Amino acid sequence: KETAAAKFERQHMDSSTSAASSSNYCNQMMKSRNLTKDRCKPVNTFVHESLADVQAVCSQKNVACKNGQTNCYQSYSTMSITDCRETGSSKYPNCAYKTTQANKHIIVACEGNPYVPVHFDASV
Ligand SMILES: Nc1ncnc2c1ncn2[C@@H]1O[C@H](COP(=O)(O)OP(=O)(O)OP(=O)(O)OP(=O)(O)OP(=O)(O)OP(=O)(O)OP(=O)(O)O)[C@@H](O)[C@H]1O
Repeated sequence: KETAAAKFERQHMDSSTSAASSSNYCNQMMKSRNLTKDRCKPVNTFVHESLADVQAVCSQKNVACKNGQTNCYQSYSTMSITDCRETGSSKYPNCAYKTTQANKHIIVACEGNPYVPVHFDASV
C-alpha cells in the first residue's frame, strides 16, 4: 500500500529547477500524478527541490497547521514551487488548471518515524 509519505512525494515532489513541460504544466502534472482520477484535486503545489531539502523542513520552523494540529513546519529558505488551481470551467472528469509559478516558503505537516512530510499545508 502507498504510505502517507509516498503519497506526499507523488502529489508534491517535482525535483528540478522549476516547472518544465511540453504543454500546460498543471494539466499535464495533475493528470500524470493521478490527481484527476477520482476527482479534480482543486488546488495542488509541486515543489522543485531535492527530496532531502523538502524532508529537512520537518526540523525547520514549527507553526500551527490550518486544521489546528501543531505538526506543521515552514521552510527557512524560499523554495521554487508551482501552484495548480482548478479553473472555473473545470468539471470532472475534464479537469483543467491554471499554472502559477512562485518562489515561496512552504509549510508541510510531518508525521511518522522517520518524521517526514505527509501533507502540504500552505505556501507563504
Ligand atoms: N498533520 C496534518 N495536518 C493537517 N491536515 C492533515 C495532516 N495529516 C493529514 N492531513 C490531512 O490533509 C487532508 C486534507 O484535509 P483538509 O485540508 O483539512 O480538508 P479539505 O476540505 O481542505 O480537503 P480538500 O479536498 O479541499 O483539499 P486536499 O486536496 O488537500 O485534500 P487531500 O488531497 O485529500 O489531502 P492530502 O492527501 O493530505 O493532500 P495535500 O497534501 O493537502 O495536498 C485530510 O486528510 C487531513 O487529514
